[PDB]
Amino acid sequence: AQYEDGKQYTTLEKPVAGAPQVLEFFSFFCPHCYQFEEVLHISDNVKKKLPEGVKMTKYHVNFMGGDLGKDLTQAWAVAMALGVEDKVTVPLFEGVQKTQTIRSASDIRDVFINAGIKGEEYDAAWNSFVVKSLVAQQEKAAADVQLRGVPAMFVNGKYQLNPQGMDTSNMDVFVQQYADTVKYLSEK
Repeated sequence: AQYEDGKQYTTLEKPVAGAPQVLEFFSFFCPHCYQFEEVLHISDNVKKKLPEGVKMTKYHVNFMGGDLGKDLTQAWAVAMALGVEDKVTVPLFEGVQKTQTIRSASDIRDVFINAGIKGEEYDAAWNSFVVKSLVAQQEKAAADVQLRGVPAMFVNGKYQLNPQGMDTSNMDVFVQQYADTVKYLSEK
């Protein structure tokens, strides 16, 4: 076939019922994730090829960066609740991997302040039980799928993207192959 189990994707031994249609996992500590976001724009190019009716979900993970890793998962929950993902994603990635100016929860907070979220609004969100359950959701989705590595994408709780099985000689070709695969898995 052109799309083969174990080549552009793997199938989960243990499918996850009720899962988001397109589910992406990342870490602000993850070097390929940085690439996926700032150089490749994977999430974005996947949207452009997804059918109508398809919701896209992106969660942060705890297993990189120890204590700061967990802080980042709570901040991403804050980012999701206030709807400010598109304003903090780039400065978080760069504060962690490029400038290395993010070393504490207070430094994460600064990124949100600079992006224009008000202190009061951030600290209220940070401490809210709505953010507590969003953190819970991020952890459960990762737990549900055996997750030990990022970046990772899952389609309909049954298929997992396998980017190691795509040519990387050309970055644009890699992205389209990735996106087309997501669409194929989408229609499966």
